[PDB]
Amino acid sequence: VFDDKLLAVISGNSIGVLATIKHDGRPQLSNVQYHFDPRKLLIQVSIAEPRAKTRNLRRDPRASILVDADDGWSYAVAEGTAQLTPPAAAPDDDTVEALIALYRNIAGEHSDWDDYRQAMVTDRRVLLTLPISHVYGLPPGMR
Amino acid sequence: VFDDKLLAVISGNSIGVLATIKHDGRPQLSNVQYHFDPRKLLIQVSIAEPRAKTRNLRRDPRASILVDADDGWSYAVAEGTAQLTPPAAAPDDDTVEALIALYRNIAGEHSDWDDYRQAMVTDRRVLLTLPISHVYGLPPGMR
Ligand SMILES: Cc1ncc(COP(=O)(O)O)c(C=O)c1O
Repeated sequence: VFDDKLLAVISGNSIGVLATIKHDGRPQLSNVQYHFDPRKLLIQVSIAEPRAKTRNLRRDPRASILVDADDGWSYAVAEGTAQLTPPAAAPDDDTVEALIALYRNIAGEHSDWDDYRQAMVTDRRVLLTLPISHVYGLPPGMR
Repeated sequence: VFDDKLLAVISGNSIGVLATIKHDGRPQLSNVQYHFDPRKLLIQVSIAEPRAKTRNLRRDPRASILVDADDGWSYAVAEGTAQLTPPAAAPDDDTVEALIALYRNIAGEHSDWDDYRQAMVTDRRVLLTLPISHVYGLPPGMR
């Protein structure tokens, strides 16, 4: 079905344009690295608490991510309500463990997990989980 | 004062992600072709007259466009208040004339202007002009 075409676009990439909503209601656009989980139809991204986009999501969790197909013109957009973990506070907390799982999914096995753990805490990292509630766009064959 | 490095990114591309505001407050995203006037500092795109949730653009013209650089992660986002022409309604009205100029600036001389004119009318095409008010993003470096 049509949605399968859109999900295939999301599954075939690891970068997308995240749209969050500013205090004044205007959209803010950022490019982000992500991992798509086909099991639960989720898009997971690592963000830092001090960033404007993160502050936007804290006030209004509604988010959208546009992903390009392999032709660089056709695309799919995932719409949903973001679920954020609290920022990493201690090297061994649940947020850090969740970020370790993400790193493995996106980059592979880190060389020094202790260094990674420390960095997540230092940068107040947060795991953004975006369950896809709706998808739209113009997938290959439609452009 | 905008970052010349970011303006250069916009000048070196012809497509980007357009973001407008839907009735429920969520952004509507799409991949579009654009023309950038580096002196007047404005970006122009052609869109079909918005309908349904997207029609809100008619009462809240705030818009942004993200443009990808040619390196790993760099990008520029142009933000402004869009100005829209009425939708094309006649093959020779002022709107179609404006869209012909846009096509020339973006792609050049068209092979069959008569085909182009009817296409604009059939798609109720609107020329969206975005005077750049703010530019943000991650500028690329030496490469
Ligand atoms: C608000 C904001 N802060 C920071 C960044 C840089 O990314 P990171 O925090 O993962 O280093 C971005 C990238 O798009 C951003 O939009």
